[PDB]
Amino acid sequence: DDLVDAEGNLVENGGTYYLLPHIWAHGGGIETAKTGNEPCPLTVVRSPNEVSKGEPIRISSQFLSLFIPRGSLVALGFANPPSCAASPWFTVVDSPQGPAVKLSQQKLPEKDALVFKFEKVSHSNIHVYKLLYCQHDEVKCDQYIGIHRDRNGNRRLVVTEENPLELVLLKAKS
Ligand code: NI
Repeated sequence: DDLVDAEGNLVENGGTYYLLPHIWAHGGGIETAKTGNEPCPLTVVRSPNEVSKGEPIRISSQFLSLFIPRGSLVALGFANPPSCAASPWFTVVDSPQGPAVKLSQQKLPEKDALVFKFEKVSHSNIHVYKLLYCQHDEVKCDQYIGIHRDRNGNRRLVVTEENPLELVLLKAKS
């Protein structure tokens, strides 16, 4: 069995999807934002706008198959990233708020541009998925990407303990 998008159809490996929440009341899709002294928007964050599908995210399995297997690792990159970013792939860097989800200004190695994994959420007509962060075990997926709203309203994506993200993947019109 593989990952299913928010309409029942199999998630197409490499395709573009909007990562929206289970409950639309929780917010909108995932986009970018300029936090810190970033020269541009390099912080992956959720949209405060309940009607915003957000940026279409590209999901690329670790397998070169047509579909993405259930426990497969996946790279997640913005279809239309910001100019300043070297590559369009989400990545995980350390920070005070813990591991944070950000875009990089210089190229990224495979071991960094391939650290996420989707996990099904049991009882739901529609397939919902939590987002895991897998790290270097000299791989271990046992960290859940969640939200952390910073003092400026930014609902950043950062590994958290409570309230992990629960997403539905809606195919984005190419
Ligand atoms: Ni803060």
